[PDB]
Amino acid sequence: QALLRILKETEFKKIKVLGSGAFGTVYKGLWIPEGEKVKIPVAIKELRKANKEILDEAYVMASVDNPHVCRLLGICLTSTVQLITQLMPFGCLLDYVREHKDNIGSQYLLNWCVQIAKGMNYLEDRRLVHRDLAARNVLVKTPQHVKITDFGLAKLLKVPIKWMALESILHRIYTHQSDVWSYGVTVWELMTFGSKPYDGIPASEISSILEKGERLPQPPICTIDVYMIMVKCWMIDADSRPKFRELIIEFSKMARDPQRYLVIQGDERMHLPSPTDSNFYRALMDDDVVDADEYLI
Ligand SMILES: O=C(NCCO)C1=Cc2c(ncnc2Nc2ccc(Oc3cccc4sccc34)c(Cl)c2)NCC1
Repeated sequence: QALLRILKETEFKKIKVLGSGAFGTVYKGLWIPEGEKVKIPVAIKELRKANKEILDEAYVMASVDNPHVCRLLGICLTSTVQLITQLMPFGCLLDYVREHKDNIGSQYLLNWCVQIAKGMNYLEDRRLVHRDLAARNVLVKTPQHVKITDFGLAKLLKVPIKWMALESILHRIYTHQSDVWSYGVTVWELMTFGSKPYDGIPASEISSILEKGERLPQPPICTIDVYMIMVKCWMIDADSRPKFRELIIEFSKMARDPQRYLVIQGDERMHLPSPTDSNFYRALMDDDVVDADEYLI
């Protein structure tokens, strides 16, 4: 009945590798809670500080209950920290926009911006600073529903400089308003269909570029209205950046008339692959299995 489930190593199995990261390696697997006689598709992140402290922070992660934020289902502490969460079968949003560029309309892009802002506003209510918001850390539950993950790992434990607010880079200051800067960069990644920010420019030169007033360029599909939101997220004065509550309102307004705000050739006729069409979905999910959501009822 624990909010943060403590799992035995026998209660889960890593089936295949999904990918690596600075923080750890993520696997596709199965959660088989002892005696409960059910198999639940999970991702398991094995990370590269006393136990009670790891548990304390993880509890806040298991506490999050919002449709736009991944929830930590369980933890296993051995020689390693392993985190267990519901498997998101469509992958991360960065890979998703790169792969489906020719079939992503304005409605989808703006709705994802709303969803991410709603999840971040929830984290702010939870007093949980993300520290690593980026398109790679937003997962696709369905094409019409994305969720934020990988929040607070940075605390629990190579810095992602090109997503960081200038005050984080210069003074290790991390707040919800530095998360707003990272939100700006994440939105830029979506609107460019997954371009790499400041491509070519060495990480060591980023703080000077920002101090000189240089910023990521206007994406070609963006009207000035949308680009101005991004630019406000990157103001030097953190208190002057939009708040997540204001971003929800603004992108929600835009999402009601999406073609006024994003200019996409053939916007009218775009359609995304279903579960049974998706290569990525099929790759992961290929028997007698129960969705975490259905189990968690
Ligand atoms: O390919 C992938 N990533 C590898 C590198 O590319 C994908 C991974 C992928 C996934 N579904 C589900 N979680 C995933 N990752 C992931 C990400 C983070 C995790 O831990 C946390 C850390 C901090 C806060 C919180 S809150 C819930 C979990 C969690 C855990 Cl446990 C898995 N589906 C496929 C996409």
